[PDB]
Amino acid sequence: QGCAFEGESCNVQFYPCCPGLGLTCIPGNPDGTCYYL
Repeated sequence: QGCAFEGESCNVQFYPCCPGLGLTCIPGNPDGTCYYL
């Protein structure tokens, strides 16, 4: 797996979130959480 799904943590340094569906990393500096917008 490359990108993270909703509910887990995502690192904007090596492991980003899965785009296309509408997910974002919060805070994402450097670690974040994948949530739906």
